Amino acid sequence: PTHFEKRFLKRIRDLGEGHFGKVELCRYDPEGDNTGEQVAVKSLKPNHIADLKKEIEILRNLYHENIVKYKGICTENGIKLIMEFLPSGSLKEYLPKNKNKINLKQQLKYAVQICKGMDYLGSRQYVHRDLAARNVLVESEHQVKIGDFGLTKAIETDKEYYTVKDDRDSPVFWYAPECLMQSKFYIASDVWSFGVTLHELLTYCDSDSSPMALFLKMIGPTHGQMTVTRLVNTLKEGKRLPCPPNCPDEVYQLMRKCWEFQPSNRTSFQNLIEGFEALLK
Ligand SMILES: Cn1cc(Nc2nccc(N3C[C@H]4CC[C@@H](C3)N4C(=O)[C@@H]3CC3(F)F)n2)cn1
Repeated sequence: PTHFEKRFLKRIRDLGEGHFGKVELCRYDPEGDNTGEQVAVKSLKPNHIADLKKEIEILRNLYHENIVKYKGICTENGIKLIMEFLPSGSLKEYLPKNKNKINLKQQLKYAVQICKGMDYLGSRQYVHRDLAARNVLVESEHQVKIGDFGLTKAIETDKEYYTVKDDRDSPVFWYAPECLMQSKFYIASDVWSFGVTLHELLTYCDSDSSPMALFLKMIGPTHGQMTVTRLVNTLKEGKRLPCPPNCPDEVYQLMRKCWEFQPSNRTSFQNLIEGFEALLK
């Protein structure tokens, strides 16, 4: 029922890569009549296996309207994560093709959807650690879902954060100062990355208005080594990504709330929900 044979997992096209993971469009066709359903299959990049095995345990224990649905596993030593395929892709591929279709009312509805999904993650005691628009999938012009949990970690009961040990290649331009300074990840660290994802959403994911592109015009040339140190100084000086063009005061003021230096001063995901919903008539 929840098992998927590798032989029936017919490879169609690549969907996204990482550094220890890759995602493909496959059709699970055990009848062989080409009538099976299209699925997304996450597997290891040619270890690292227990990392994906821990991701399976997380997505299996997740059931929400705004979280990509778990379908099952394909075992080989190796293992694959089988989920629902969302043909529109992520916001990164969707938004630049729909600048005319997606208005402020719609982006606000995506914000609510990203927040409800994130809040449900917070309730299950997890920290996402990779909240970016590239990981927010479009189900329709009305529905979005969180599509990757590759750096998601469980917060120890009664503890407020998770401390990352290794952290080989994390999205530093989406990171709060606690993460950059102490390798500590709170639910409030996820809030900050939402603010950044929101900025991307408001800029229709315009490539040259991305957090990386903009922060490197405030920091300048740096390379891997110094990137984080200069990033911390910028944020220490109160500097933040500016209000996107056409963004109203009310929305940017909710975005600024995610970006309070101290984890304890930042807004919650439930407050963002109520906050955005109040702007939707
Ligand atoms: C371009 N495109 C994608 C679809 N559909 C679709 N349905 C479900 C998941 C999914 N994901 C791709 C991306 C976004 C989230 C995660 C799964 N992917 C990754 O890149 C992970 C990091 C890693 F490669 F493992 N993509 C359609 N066009």
